[PDB]
Amino acid sequence: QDAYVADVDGILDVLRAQVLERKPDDIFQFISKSALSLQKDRGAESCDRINCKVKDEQKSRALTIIVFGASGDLAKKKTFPALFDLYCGGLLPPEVNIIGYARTKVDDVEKWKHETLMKYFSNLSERGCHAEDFLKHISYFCGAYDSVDDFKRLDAVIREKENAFKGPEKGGNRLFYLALPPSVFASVCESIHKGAMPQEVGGWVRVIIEKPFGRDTKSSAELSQALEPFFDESQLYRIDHYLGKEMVQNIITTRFANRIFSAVWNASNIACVQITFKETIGTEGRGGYFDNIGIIRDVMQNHLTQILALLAMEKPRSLDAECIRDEKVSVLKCIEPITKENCVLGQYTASADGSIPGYLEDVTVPEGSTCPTFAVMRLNINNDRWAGVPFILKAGKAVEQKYVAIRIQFRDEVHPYGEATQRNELVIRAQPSEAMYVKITTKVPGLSGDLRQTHQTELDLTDAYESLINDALLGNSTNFVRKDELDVAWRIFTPLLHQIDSGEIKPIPYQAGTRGPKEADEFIANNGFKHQK
Amino acid sequence: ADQDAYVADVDGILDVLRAQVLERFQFISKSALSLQKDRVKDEQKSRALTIIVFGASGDLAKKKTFPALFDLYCGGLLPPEVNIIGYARTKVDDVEKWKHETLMKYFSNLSERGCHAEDFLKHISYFCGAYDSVDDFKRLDAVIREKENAFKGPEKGGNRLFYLALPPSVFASVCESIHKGAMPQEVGGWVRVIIEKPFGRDTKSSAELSQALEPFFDESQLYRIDHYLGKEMVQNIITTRFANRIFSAVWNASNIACVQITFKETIGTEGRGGYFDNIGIIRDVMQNHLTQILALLAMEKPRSLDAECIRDEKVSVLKCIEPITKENCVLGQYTASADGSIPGYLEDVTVPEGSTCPTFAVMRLNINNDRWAGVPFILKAGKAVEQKYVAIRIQFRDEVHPYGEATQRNELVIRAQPSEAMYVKITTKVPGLSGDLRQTHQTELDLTYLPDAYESLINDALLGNSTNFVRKDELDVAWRIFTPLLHQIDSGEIKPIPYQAGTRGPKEADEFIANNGFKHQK
Ligand SMILES: O=P(O)(O)OC[C@H]1O[C@@H](O)[C@H](O)[C@@H](O)[C@@H]1O
Repeated sequence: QDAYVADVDGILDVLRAQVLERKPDDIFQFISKSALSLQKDRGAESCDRINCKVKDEQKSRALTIIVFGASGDLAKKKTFPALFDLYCGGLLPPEVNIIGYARTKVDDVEKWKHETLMKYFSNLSERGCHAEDFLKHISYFCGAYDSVDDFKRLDAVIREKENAFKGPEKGGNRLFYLALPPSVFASVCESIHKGAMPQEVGGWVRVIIEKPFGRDTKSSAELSQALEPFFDESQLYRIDHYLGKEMVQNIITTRFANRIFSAVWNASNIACVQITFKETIGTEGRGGYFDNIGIIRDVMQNHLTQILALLAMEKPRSLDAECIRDEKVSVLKCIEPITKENCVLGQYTASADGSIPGYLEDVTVPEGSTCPTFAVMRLNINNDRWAGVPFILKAGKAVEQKYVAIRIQFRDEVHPYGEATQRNELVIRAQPSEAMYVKITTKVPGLSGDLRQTHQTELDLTDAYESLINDALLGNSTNFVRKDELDVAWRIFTPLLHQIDSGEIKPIPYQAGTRGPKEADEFIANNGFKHQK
Repeated sequence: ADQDAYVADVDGILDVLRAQVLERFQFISKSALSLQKDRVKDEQKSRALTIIVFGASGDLAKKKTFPALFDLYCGGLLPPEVNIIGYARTKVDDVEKWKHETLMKYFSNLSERGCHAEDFLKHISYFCGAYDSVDDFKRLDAVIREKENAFKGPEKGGNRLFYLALPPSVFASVCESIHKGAMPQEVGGWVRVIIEKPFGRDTKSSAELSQALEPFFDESQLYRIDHYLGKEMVQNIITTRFANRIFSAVWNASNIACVQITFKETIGTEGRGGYFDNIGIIRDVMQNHLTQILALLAMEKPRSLDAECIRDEKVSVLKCIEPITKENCVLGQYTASADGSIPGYLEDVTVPEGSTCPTFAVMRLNINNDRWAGVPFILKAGKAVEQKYVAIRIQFRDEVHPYGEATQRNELVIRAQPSEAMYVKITTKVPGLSGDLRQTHQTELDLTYLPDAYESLINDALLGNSTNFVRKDELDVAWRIFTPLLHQIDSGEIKPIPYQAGTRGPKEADEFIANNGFKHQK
């Protein structure tokens, strides 16, 4: 009896959240349709069948997935659970070999997999009863990241499994995951180049790189130069959290598969472009790690710029991965480096109710830090398509809501309807929930009147990490940052980053839970952005 | 009044019960138990208002005109002292009974509106006269002037709205009779005349009739009604097209590849083939309604939101059309359905033997102006087809690069009946696996969110806007598009293709549509 009340109460709060994000102006009809979407979301789940949707090419050669730092935090929370989810869906070959590689000694190996790895398997994956069947593919290798001799032994271990493959293709494909700090990558790749390359008889090698790719142009070019003598770009897969989201991948399709959007994607129709990233959480007591990164290096240099490239890129000659990336780097060469006056920075303080402590109230943050936890800036693309178009990138910690979306405003509708209408908007939201809607003006369906009584109406339309790993198995480099793409990305931000490190610009304080500095919203308004709400 | 208050309710209840019972009693018992559980601007009140419905004894007035007037009062859109006068040819010595047994019978939703029905009929009076007697219109004017002077308001006089629910052969006499006997008082008041039935059958026939009414009423007083010009989605065409930059920038020949305006009905002529045989499907709906839609689609941006500014642009684009010719038209005539439920058109006894009247017609129009040059506009209408469907389908040119056969052409659909809908068909990638991104699917982008069209038309007439009313110049330019073709049809140069009822029509129709820039992918 006591258990009944919790479920009905837990459901309505989810129902309340949905009717507040979609904002349907016919209140009654939406809740009925939205409610039926989540009824099948929790129920109707069984553990009877595992349909492997793998291509005939994937089962031809043995596959080996090596996760370096398997005892680490990133491997246990995200890397291994995603491999489990991929396996649950039947996306791994039946004879996949997974090897955990770490420095740490582990006795009672099976206890560790069940007590450490299985512990972080998610409740949403808990409807999997074949977890024991999945762990059968996992083995543990204790070695150092600097020993070519250990890699020769690892190679003997992988070769044992590779030669035991019951398929036509010989050799074996090897996907290496570096769930490690960036200071180790050059050492592991040198060691992998000398000790654990794929067999000469057949098999490719691919390396996934996770942690930040430097902190400036020089740091990244030094790091990219360390790996060039070992791996080309068809082998290096620089991963990104957002590129795997379906709505971000769909931007290429919504823009270029449709003439309606194609014809207005220029300066002659587009008036203001905004790419916003909002989080409710602060630094959560680990502000010391963030003090050396800043909000710009964290999410604006890599993720938001990755988004901005997909919006402004020219038409690729084809849908091939590197053809798409070429246009991605080419538009990133049409940008001007961000300047000091085109940037407004912020740093969050304690909340009004005191629930969220300030950034400087953290003991791990150095005293007198000018590290930004908020930044809004305008970029300029100098080409025939985007000349004069404002591109606003915004990122902020401990703000009024967690919200990640694109909001494009089209050119002001030149007076056939006057003030009765406003600017058209195209919205692409990826977080908290996927949604893509267009805001246009229609007449109010009550009476004809003067036809000046109109209303703004929206035209709605409804895991990332694991899909990206699969693209790596599938060899889809479309959603991975390229070397030239990374260096030209860095050249946009480094002059400003150097000015930030020398103290030329300092963040404006703002209480947690607000939108941020008052000057930021003014700066956005001063750069072609207007709203009527 | 301890007896009249009981009797008035008892009379109001039973008169509602009679209207509803159409089938072969026990229903009156069920309805009583259902009814047992059932528990304006200052300018509008400045002058008296008088609504005259000519031809009240006709089918159109009793079924459609007066029931719609009831809805205007239910919505609270009529002034509290409005005076409605029913004018008809036949004398009926059933003064109060006729209002309850004939007019109320066709009122809708009598299970909630039967308590304001008695207050509505109190505004209705009946005048029996001839449509040709200046003396009678003098007597009618003397009845109206008494109520006008009995108005408790600052402004004197009164406004008079005349409705001609009559065949067109009676219009010239009634407008002449109004001009000599029942014009508004010299102290104040406007006059407006609503005209419904077809305005001739060609350019000349329409021209003779338009010349007949000019010596009696100008264009600010003549409100030529059109059923669809008041439709919510058709009225919305002007807003969605110009209030939004997204649509404005693609509304030309550079982005648009084919436009289709389709009107589909499942019923045949329903044993009334004799009346339709002399009209044809082109004059019935294609010359007036579909072209009224077509005018709103191809009009340029009006200089303002003023009514005549919009109608000027409505006329200006209809003058850029070339008259439809014989090779750009496929006609059809329906035969008995495959299920036998719908008898053939020639199976009607009221239809002449060997008749070539079209029950189906698709034709292409060419608009020669900068915005639409080369854009095919297909107008299609058909009786006794696979479904009742009335919509606009604009197909844009798909840029193949860089998606090729993985994408198709974007579509804009605006449906007004049977159900309101405005959606865009685009291709997005399938939200499954990333794969090659060539795995896409065509997804439609639907629009999310008193009512009836006829009622709104009357109000716009009461408000005096005239945006949604056919203009004199607009009518002449509309006919000159269709008249050369109708003459070739009336001379037998083109003959309809037989097709069984329930199908899409003749197979040659779909070929003609396919041969003019329109593609399907299913
Ligand atoms: O005018 P019709 O074709 O007889 O049908 C009723 C129509 O009347 C209109 O005025 C209504 O808005 C529509 O709901 C409907 O399409």
